[PDB]
Amino acid sequence: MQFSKMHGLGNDFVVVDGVTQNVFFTPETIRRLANRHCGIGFDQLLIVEAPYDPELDFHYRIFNADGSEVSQCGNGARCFARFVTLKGLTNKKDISVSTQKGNMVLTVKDDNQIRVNMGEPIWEPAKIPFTANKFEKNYILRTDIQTVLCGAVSMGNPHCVVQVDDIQTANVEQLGPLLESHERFPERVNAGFMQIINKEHIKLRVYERGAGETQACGSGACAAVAVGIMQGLLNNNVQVDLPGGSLMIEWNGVGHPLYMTGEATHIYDGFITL
Ligand SMILES: *C[C@](N)(CCC[C@H](N)C(=O)O)C(=O)O
Repeated sequence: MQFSKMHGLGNDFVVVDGVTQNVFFTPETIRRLANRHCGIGFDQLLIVEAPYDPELDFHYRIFNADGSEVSQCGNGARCFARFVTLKGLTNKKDISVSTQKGNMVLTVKDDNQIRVNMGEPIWEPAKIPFTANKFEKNYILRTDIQTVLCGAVSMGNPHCVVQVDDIQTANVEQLGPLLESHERFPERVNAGFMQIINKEHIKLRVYERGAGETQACGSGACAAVAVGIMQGLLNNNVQVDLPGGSLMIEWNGVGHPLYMTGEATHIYDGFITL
């Protein structure tokens, strides 16, 4: 198996061309390869596949370090765009991709950043998925040590966004794991902790489903901003500062796609026998 190693703000990926290779594996193999000392080392593994809808350019699959397959990853989408460009799978400036859920568009900007059309955020609890009687802007999640309030939203993956007073002292280390597998999120959830600096600027930490606290989560940045906009606490264009760097999120509201712009970097190429 040929692969490439990439990162987006220090959220690191194995990216595989599954167009010119026949790529498949077990979750055990994913977990072995994710290990940083005895494997390759990654937060997620991404596959570029031929599209099912031949009008699109590619299909996009995402696997967490724990071996789980999921339907979204924003930092990965930016790396996907850089990968297919660098490796000559396409030279289009606007690249259309499917996932297990919805479609996206990856735009390779002249400054080399990638702007991703992530699709429209999803609010309906059953679709997140999230167990709730009714849609609300804030939901109560009881944990063993604290009851917290969150907004809940899907970007193709589930997010619970908790607002915090101070990002450095937020109890991500204990609350993250308790929220990630909270009973009300039947497919688990990415737990984001958001400090609002002003209506155009937040700081964010994300305890990811399947990966723990990474250096950056693009979909989590998207979700945090969507939630703050829904709650009337943020404006439509927001700088999000994650441990590994910043992203720009733009969302004009319900009915509109959400856009995420930031860096993506190729590191090295590899070969491994699975
Ligand atoms: C790649 C990622 N950090 C999201 C990866 C998937 C989540 N861990 C999930 O399980 O939904 C991003 O940048 O969005």
